Amino acid sequence: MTEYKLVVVGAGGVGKSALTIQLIQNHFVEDSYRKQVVIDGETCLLDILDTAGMRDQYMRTGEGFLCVFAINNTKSFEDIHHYREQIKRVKDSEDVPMVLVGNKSDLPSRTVDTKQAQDLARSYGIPFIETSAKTRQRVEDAFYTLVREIRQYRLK
Ligand SMILES: NC1CCN(C2CCN(c3ncc4cc3C(=O)N([C@H]3CC[C@@H](N)CC3)CCCCCN3/C(=N/S4(=O)=O)Sc4c(Cl)ccc(O)c43)CC2)CC1
Ligand SMILES: Nc1nc2c(ncn2[C@@H]2O[C@H](COP(=O)(O)OP(=O)(O)NP(=O)(O)O)[C@@H](O)[C@H]2O)c(=O)[nH]1
Ligand SMILES: [Co+2]
Ligand SMILES: [Co+2]
Ligand SMILES: [Mg+2]
Repeated sequence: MTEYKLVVVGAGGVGKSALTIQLIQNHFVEDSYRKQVVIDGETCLLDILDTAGMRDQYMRTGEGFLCVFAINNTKSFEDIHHYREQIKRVKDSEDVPMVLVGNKSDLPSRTVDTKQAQDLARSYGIPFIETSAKTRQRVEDAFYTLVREIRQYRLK
């Protein structure tokens, strides 16, 4: 049974922990969690690390990264450059499985346009998904897309 190490990264308060607990407990609220899931007929064990805003070690061990910003926090969006740069430096590769996640999609105070984030994700060559840990909207899609990015990378 294939095991995938997933790391959730992003600035303080963007909802890294809320996203992880929504995937695990299906509830809106340890730093590591495990969950066996079936994606495209293949069984796998997701091993998920929740981080703070061991850094080089988790960036080396992580197979895929959820780079999370909050749609109401422009600094958290700008700071994605910093998380993507540190990951690429440690992995010594311009190709690392990553998904850009715009969290708090439920909130009315949006300061980052969906279009702005989509264009950035297109510049990075990674998927972009808007999520809400509060309503569970696209939370599975974000983690499962990341597992699909790791599998596609493993066929390279
Ligand atoms: N509020 C903050 C509290 C502190 N958290 C940090 C706590 C220390 N962190 C660790 N970072 C990496 C390692 C172990 C620990 C680290 O010492 N821990 C300890 C686990 C037990 C206690 N809560 C103390 C933290 C975090 C769990 C490590 C789980 C195994 N692991 C890894 N082990 S590790 O490389 O030896 S890497 C890894 C990856 Cl990339 C994916 C999935 C994984 O399960 C994984 C990073 C997160 C971040 C959130
Ligand atoms: N409205 C809304 N609030 C959310 C959402 N996700 C998280 N929050 C809230 O945002 C705050 C920070 O969430 P948290 O999960 O702790 O974020 P974090 O990125 O893990 N924080 P830290 O870096 O300190 O560990 C909490 O008040 C949490 O309830 C969401 O999708 N929508
Ligand atoms: Co509760
Ligand atoms: Co830089
Ligand atoms: Mg947290």
